[PDB]
Amino acid sequence: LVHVASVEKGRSYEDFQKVYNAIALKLREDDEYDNYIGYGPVLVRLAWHTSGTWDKHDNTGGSYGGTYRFKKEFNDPSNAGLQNGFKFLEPIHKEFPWISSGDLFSLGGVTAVQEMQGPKIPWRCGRVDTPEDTTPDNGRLPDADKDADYVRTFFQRLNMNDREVVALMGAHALGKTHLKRSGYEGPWGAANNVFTNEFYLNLLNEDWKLEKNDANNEQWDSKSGYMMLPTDYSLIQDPKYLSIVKEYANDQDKFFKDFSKAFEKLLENGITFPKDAPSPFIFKTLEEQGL
Ligand code: HEM
Repeated sequence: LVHVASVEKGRSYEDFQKVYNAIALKLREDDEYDNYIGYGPVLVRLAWHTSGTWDKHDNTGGSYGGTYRFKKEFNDPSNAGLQNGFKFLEPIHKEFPWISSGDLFSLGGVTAVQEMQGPKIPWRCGRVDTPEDTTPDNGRLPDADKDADYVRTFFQRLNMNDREVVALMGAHALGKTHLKRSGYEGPWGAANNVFTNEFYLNLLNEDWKLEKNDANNEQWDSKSGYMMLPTDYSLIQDPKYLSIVKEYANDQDKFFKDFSKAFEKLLENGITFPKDAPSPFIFKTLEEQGL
């Protein structure tokens, strides 16, 4: 099945910058969430999980149809906690009812990365809502208790190579694991609502111990109070991933550029853009607008 991007009727860059701005202003205002972490991290994770159901073999799942709005997908155990990002976006969708669901979930992620001082992420419109029977089954999102071979094979289904995988994993600088939500507990670092290359620095420089948490699962812990999942730690156990981790720990601009490309790609798998579609949009931050 081919999914052709279709621009919301009559809309252009200024319309989508208004949606960006409303997301960004609510991110600033609603600052108490998650012990003052704020909604940035969970909006990034929402964009990823709504895109990461894609299967390159038959073009099922992906960001195009906005299927998270249907109960089979919002109740996926893998999506526990993402309802907080959906509730955040509800008043945004009410103000701007013309935007598609897939366009709003993906734009939330772009807006969060940029407002937290991350790279610019070019973004294209045109996702179209598809019906309930197009919702992908549970079980397409990854397990955290696995090794590097698992991670590498997993991401081939999303058409991601080693560099793209290691870059995308740098989003684990953000937010935290929550025991009741998945079975892991703790932040990955100190700057968890500012977008930086801290994930790579901590992997290489902290003194990690393999411990069991209070849900009886193994995770890596440091005396600073940080953690890594087994799949995070696999990036320094595998020698191919390790080289790339060292590259990003030593070059913040390279990490920003490679993250931007991989994250746009993730958000666009499965979508066919007509030859005469608009060029990708680059939104201005609130700070850049003086707002
Ligand atoms: C092998 C792949 C991955 C695995 C197994 C994995 C697993 C996890 C787990 C278990 C959590 C904690 C959920 C919770 O308890 O709240 C989490 C959080 C998060 N993940 Fe991933 N993840 C992976 C890839 C990614 C990618 C590719 C991105 C985005 C580019 C991403 C972004 C996030 C963010 C931003 C959080 C924090 C959410 C919050 O604070 O509410 N993850 N991940």
